[PDB]
Amino acid sequence: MQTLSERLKKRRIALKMTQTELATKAGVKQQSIQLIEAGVTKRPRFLFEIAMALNCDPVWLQYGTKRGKAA
Repeated sequence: MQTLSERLKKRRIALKMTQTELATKAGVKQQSIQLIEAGVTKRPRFLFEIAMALNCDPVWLQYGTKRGKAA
């Protein structure tokens, strides 16, 4: 899926979670996250917040790739 909208959406499906739920946990509004999912907000400020809230990686929900913690 790769892109901001697609990859974020995928995980929200995989977790049986709704945007308001994600927004609340992430400390933001639903409309804020919809802007990513709708394909408008290609760089969110609250990106980190969404990531941990949705139990995934910033760079992944963004571009399709997960931070190589393992060197």
